[PDB]
Amino acid sequence: VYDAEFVGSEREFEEERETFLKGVKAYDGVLATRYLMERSSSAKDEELLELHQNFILLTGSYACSIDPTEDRYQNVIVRGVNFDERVQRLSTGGSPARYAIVYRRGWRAIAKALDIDEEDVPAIEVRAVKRNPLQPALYRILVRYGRVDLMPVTVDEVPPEMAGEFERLIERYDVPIDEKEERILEILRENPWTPHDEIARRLGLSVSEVEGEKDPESSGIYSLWSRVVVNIEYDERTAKRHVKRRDRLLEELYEHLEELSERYLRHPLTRRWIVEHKRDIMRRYLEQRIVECALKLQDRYGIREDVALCLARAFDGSISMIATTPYRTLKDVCPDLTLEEAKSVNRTLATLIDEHGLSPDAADELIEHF
Repeated sequence: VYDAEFVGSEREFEEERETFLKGVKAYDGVLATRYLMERSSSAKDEELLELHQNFILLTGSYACSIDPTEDRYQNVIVRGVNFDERVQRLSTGGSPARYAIVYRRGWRAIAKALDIDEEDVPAIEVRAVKRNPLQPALYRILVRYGRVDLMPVTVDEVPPEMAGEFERLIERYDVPIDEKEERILEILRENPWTPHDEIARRLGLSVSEVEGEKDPESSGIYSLWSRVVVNIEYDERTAKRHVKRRDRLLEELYEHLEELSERYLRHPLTRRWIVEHKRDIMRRYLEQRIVECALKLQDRYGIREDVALCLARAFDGSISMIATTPYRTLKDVCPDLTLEEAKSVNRTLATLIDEHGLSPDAADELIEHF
């Protein structure tokens, strides 16, 4: 289930909606730009890319403004888990709403708390990896801690130490780093935009072990960045300049899109055209996401072709969702899955059975109920 009720006031309600709607508009810009990029290699053009990344920045910016008093929502569930209690028992607390939205399809709970009915499938996602102008993990953490100040609004504003030189920021604050984090940092030094599953696979870890809790007291890359960000004192002044700047940026970015679109496709890409082909566009990305995932499962995890496509389909092309799923669920939706296959893609499963001697069932509910 996906759910959340609005407990804020009426003034706060129409602020949220207004923040959400602008975010939805920003993320549509990400979808539209990606559609263009994948229509020639000559397109995959730095102007386009930069326009794409400015959209990622604005989506991220609005996303940071959600629940600014950190008390406007309650009972926030994303795929069953209750993010309220979770966020309560974390040293640094925070907004369960913003916490949610960093998860894939987490926006649905906030979608139901407000009554977003303007365009269908009103997604806001803040999970871009390979084209994100920021160090991806940091980008997500900024959203979690609602750092409107720190989140850049244009690509040219993006400081090196928040992208390819991310380590400078970590080191510029006097933050401790455990052994597991050092190993993770070593991979991001080669390529800061390495996906987390790929980092996991290489280090012999699970995605959760790589990520850690989005709190300084945990261990992992989310944890490390949480540790950094809470020692960066807030700059209410820059938050103001950002918040006041962006609505106009957003509009020129769309105008940029229409103009620049003509260089590739004969039917110009308008704001209206994006709203009216919302479904088909995402269906397009879901297809790619499924093909890639099947390809990855077969080649990188050694999974037979039929089963790969089966899992790829059941979990809408998200390997991290496959990896963190219980064997029982995995096997229900893909009858022919073998245990070795499941262990090959679920490190937690593998670590519980192999190193700890548990049965499938016992690992399965450790996996569910952490």
